[PDB]
Amino acid sequence: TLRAAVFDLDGVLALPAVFGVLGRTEEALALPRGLLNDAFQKGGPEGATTRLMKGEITLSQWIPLMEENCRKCSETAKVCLPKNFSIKEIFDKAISARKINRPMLQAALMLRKKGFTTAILTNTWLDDRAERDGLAQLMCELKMHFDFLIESCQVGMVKPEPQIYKFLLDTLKASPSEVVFLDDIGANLKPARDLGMVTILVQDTDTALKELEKVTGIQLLNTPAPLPTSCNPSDMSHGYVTVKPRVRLHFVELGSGPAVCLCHGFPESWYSWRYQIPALAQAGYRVLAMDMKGYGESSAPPEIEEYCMEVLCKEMVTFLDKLGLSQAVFIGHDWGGMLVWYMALFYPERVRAVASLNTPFIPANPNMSPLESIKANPVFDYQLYFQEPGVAEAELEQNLSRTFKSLFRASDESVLSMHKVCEAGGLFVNSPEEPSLSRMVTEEEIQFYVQQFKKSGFRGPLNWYRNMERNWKWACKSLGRKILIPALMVTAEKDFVLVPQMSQHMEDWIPHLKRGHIEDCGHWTQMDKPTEVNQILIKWLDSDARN
Amino acid sequence: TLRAAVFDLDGVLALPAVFGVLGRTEEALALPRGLLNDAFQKGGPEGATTRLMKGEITLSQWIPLMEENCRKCSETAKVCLPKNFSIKEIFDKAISARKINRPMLQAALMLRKKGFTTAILTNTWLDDRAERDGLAQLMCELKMHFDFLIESCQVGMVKPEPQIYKFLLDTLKASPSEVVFLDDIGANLKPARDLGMVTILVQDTDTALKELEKVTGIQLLNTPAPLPTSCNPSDMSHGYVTVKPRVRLHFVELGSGPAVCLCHGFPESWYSWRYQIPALAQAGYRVLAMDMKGYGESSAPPEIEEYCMEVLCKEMVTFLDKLGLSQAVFIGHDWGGMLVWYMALFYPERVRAVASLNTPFIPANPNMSPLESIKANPVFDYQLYFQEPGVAEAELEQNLSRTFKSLFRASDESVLSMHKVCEAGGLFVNSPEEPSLSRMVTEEEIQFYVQQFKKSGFRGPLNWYRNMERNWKWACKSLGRKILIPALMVTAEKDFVLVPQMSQHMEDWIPHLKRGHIEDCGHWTQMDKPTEVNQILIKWLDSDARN
Ligand SMILES: O=C(O)CCCNC(=O)NC1CCCCC1
Ligand SMILES: O=C(O)CCCNC(=O)NC1CCCCC1
Ligand SMILES: [Mg+2]
Ligand SMILES: [Mg+2]
Repeated sequence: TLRAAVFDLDGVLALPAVFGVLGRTEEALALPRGLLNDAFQKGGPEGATTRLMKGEITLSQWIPLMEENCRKCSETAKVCLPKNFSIKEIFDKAISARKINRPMLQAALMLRKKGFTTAILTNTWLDDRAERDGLAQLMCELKMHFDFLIESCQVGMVKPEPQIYKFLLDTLKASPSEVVFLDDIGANLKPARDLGMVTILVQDTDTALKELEKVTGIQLLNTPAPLPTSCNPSDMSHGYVTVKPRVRLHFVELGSGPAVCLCHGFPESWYSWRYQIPALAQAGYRVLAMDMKGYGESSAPPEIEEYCMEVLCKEMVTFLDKLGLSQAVFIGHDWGGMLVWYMALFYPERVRAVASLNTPFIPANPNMSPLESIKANPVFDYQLYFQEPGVAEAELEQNLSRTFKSLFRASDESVLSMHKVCEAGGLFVNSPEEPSLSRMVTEEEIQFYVQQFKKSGFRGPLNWYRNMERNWKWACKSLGRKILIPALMVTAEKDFVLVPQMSQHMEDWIPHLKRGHIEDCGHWTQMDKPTEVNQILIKWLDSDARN
Repeated sequence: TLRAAVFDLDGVLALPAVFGVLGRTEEALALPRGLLNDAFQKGGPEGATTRLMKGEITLSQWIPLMEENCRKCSETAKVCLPKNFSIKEIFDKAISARKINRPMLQAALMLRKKGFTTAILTNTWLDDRAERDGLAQLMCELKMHFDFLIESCQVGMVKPEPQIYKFLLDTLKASPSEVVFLDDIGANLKPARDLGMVTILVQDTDTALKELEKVTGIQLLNTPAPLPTSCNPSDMSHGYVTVKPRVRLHFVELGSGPAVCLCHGFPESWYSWRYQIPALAQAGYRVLAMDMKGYGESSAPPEIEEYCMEVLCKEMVTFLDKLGLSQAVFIGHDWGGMLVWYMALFYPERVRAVASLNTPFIPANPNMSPLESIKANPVFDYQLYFQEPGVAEAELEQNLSRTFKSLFRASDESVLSMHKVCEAGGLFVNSPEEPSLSRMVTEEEIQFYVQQFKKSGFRGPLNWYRNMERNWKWACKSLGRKILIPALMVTAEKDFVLVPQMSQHMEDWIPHLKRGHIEDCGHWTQMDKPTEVNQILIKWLDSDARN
């Protein structure tokens, strides 16, 4: 029966309720009970606060008016107000103190994930305070999680006025019968209840969620920790920068703050950071998730040398140049990780900080040739299979869906053996024709990769493996250097190709290297342990890259 | 004969020369003359500094080595070094003290503008200091103005080694004969002189430029103040955000720092800010130059209501939402200016600061209808001509080149009479079929507008004028508000349509409104007085929008 849930902001999606700062201030100030509240509702429908809530005047215009009210209220009450009594001071602190009620938001998200039309109905104001950004960021984060956001000051109506509930119903495209409305102010529930829609008087969150869980018949409480926010491609800002006549790089951008450049591995895409893009943006950074040369909407020239590390890094430098960025924090995974270590070794000036997931920084061996070194590692056999131009391309391109379903698997869902590849004569030789769906990815996400790779195939992507000799000679130019800028290395316990122990010596080249380690995490780190990754990166960014 | 000019960095394009900080430190510290310098060149080709300059070790690795050298040099000299002697301290201050020698850069720019192949040849290091960003930003600004940047630490070679000069010649694709090289270190000039290329020992800039002017036969000194940097479309990062199913907004982005959203007028484009995009980016901001709905690469739906101010503003809010931006400074011109005032009146929370060029904020008249108000102003007659769907479209689209050449004109190049439009039955009725080229724009720039408008024509752009009634009713909702966030209003003396006096009352709605006024400046403000505009905006941004 129910199809939509509407949540109030103050006291429901955000706490502590700003409206509740009036009472707390009275006790603290030994003022008569309810004094500040009376001054707040002085005049009712025709009072300053209602005009404020309807958008007739701004918050800064309202402040002086609320002040006179407090005086007039203390006058009939025969009481004085402290000398440093400041309404601006009072609300500034209350507003900034108000945080998102995560469990309430989580419940909204769940209901929405299960087909519910969600909305926010709140009496609010046009905030033009010097500190408005705080409220802006909070609304910015909530907004994306709901189908609709109905703000009183925006629609000229305010609860309890029944007209706004009709507006709600019309916006929702649902009859009262199929709508549950949560509010902490009983008065606001009556109008909704009269229309016949379900209502929940929200005092304490748990109780409120128990009623909500009961009435909707969906688990909302004591539910498992959910996956972080994953962005939708069509809702992202897409950027394109031509770094060379035939080479254009594509990236998705979100957030403000220090620039953080994400560099995916093989055979992935910017979408491989879908879980950290919103998280890092949310943490105060300007995220630039790349489509590395050879992938997605980025150019994919056929020439092998177009993908040697030196060229790839120059291009990323040019990328910063064209965007007018003197630096960016570089965070890479797999092949992208190799690239950031080198960005730091050859262009320290442009790297604010560097971080790699799984991919350890290993210096070139002045003596042993790349081919030799690689043959000395059974698990790296597959890299030899990628050498001959065209072969690997045919196998990986034959059935894209199969390709990504076979590759993108958790540590214990494996179906491939990177060690017996050349021997087997292929990468999927003894792999299912129709692999099951990895717990890490949905059928939709798999198809996103599928469509991205239909554009350029695996030639460009595979070419990254075809410059061993060139990359070796280039890297040798840096054997005398050291990475002295902030650096983070995150190892993945169950990554059987890029094993943790491979990074054990890194300290010799990065003295102040900081670390991170994720257990029971395979090679596809971002997808596997998104929550751990975000927490590790954000912690690191806030302490070493933000300064 | 000459075809290329190569400039050294330290002492030529940047001053004061960092290399010259060694001597100044010796005097200040009463140390033996040349002591610090000796420690700097200790070992010659095999010394620490040469390895540093060749990219073998990083600057931070070099510091400790330079320290030991200073000790060893003071030992043979039988002298001690102050207790708080710090090489890091010394170079940090020197490096950050080093600024771009504007007159030298200006000369390079001129030569390049006249067909010269320009380049930078400098012995430098991989800077991994905690303060590297300073040098990064300086190189970031210089880089774009030259065809090539040859850094010693990047090519493993260093002056005076003749091999690097051959590398230079090869990179330049020019024989010695047609190359002039400027350096402040005589030793570095000999190798070049031996190959036969012209050389200039640069002590003082003026003298150096006199020699350069003489040898190239081009005015480089005492030359007029040049136009600020104007960006090239193909070198910009292009962003696209879908704000609604059928509406995608395009923008050009440059720089880092607070977000600054530029909103052009009618009938323009993001390219109308070509002169301020680099300037504002350079001043420490992240510039987002929009293609306003209905223009360039932004969507242009046919429906008239798709362009009423309320919808246009909601879309810009969504634009910020999708980009993960809680706020942006909004700077608009002409119709874009009208839009920012309203962004500030209805979404103060999202506007960090607001600024308008030419377009004054005028509140709706509760009594007089829009049509009536507009008819009461002879100069606004043209707005009536734009009402009938299709008419204005035909005239403006008939000959695009003519359209923009006729419109984009300085205060004293006018050929149109906005006042007798309806009477004349057209906008170009008594205008040249082949207007001359305005001093404000080149034939190329005119063609850029031409190609942009070939995509959607003037329907969408003209639709901005077709929502008077709707915009009026919407604006009436704000008659009780005031703009209390930082606001800037820049009037243009010779703008005969958006006249300065039209903004005289603005203070009544924006008490703390700051102002700016550009003399002998027409309607096309950005194009007309780019230098004045940049200076006025940057000054305002740094004091009111940066905080
Ligand atoms: O998940 C899998 O089974 C294989 C993934 C393929 N990854 C790489 O080839 N990484 C290289 C990055 C650069 C250093 C060498 C390994
Ligand atoms: O340069 C010229 O001759 C005409 C330029 C056309 N500009 C406008 O129509 N501006 C409107 C902005 C919104 C307020 C009314 C004027
Ligand atoms: Mg409430
Ligand atoms: Mg020099």
